[PDB]
Amino acid sequence: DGTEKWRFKTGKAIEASPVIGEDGTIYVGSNDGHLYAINPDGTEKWRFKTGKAIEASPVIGEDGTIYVGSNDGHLYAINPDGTEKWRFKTGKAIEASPVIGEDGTIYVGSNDGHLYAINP
Amino acid sequence: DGTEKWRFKTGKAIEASPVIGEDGTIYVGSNDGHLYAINPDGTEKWRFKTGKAIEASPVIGEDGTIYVGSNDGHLYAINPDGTEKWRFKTGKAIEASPVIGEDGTIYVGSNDGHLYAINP
Amino acid sequence: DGTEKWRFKTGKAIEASPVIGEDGTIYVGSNDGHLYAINPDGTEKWRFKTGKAIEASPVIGEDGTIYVGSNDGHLYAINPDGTEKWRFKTGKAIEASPVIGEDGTIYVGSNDGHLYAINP
Repeated sequence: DGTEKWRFKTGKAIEASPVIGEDGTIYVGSNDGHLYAINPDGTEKWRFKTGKAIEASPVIGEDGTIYVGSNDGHLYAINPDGTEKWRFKTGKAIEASPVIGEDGTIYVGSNDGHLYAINP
Repeated sequence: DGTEKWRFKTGKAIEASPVIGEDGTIYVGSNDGHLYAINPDGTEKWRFKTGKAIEASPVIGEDGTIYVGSNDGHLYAINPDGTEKWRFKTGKAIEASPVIGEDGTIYVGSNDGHLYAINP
Repeated sequence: DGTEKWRFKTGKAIEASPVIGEDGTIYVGSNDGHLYAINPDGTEKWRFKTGKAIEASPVIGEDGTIYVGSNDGHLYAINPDGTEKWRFKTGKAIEASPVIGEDGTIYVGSNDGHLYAINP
């Protein structure tokens, strides 16, 4: 078929693939610095502002927390309702997706040269 | 061991990982703008031309359709036999792989800032 | 919680996601040219030197071998103990992760424009 079901506008280029949660919500970062949560019907569930572009896909944790790195150097942990659970500061931009260990530890590399292991 | 089984030429740099189909076919996009379907013995099954470089890996749907974004701005849906199923225009280059939802909807972000949801 | 469990210093930016192996070891490539194997407690298990930045995530085979491409043009197969199993030369930088077929063949694209199939 190949027809448009909908389009959803962000402010700048979307450089990484979206991620779909179990409840169908689609998550996508934008170069406009926001993480968007989009309902299956194309309406905005919420958006979360980081300070600079989001270059890599978000990752969804076992408990539903959404993790995303920003060019503002922080790794963000976002609750399913769109409020910030926490943010973790690294020295430079985070250009790749975090990885979650089986025991819940969040691993993320930074342009500051370190691999960080973070408690969930 | 580590010896070469074969090598397959494309015109320019290959910037994303190949993807392997159920039948063993290896799919890979090239900066020469073509999507290549390569047999396990390294001969070309087919190639599909897009207008500009392909920067992200293709994605294979459950029915075997091969989806690939192009810097020419279109998302291409290609049948296993190399014929075009459809192509979907966005405003600018598609730099990341599409993602397929459970109901089959295809999601793809574009450098034009939109997330597109496309009916398969 | 959101506090640092530990951090691990490499010489330059880490551009790709880390990869957790089947024994829990964390593997990550650095722009300083090394692949690092990091224990869960944050101590270095070993590091493996390539000639130039590693831009993509390593891939781990079912037998424990770790594969990683380098901007020095080589694909490296590394044993779990950090010794080189073999090294495979391509003409130019390898910018994306390899992929392993069901028969064990290693597939990898290169900036020299070829898709290589390598015997394991």
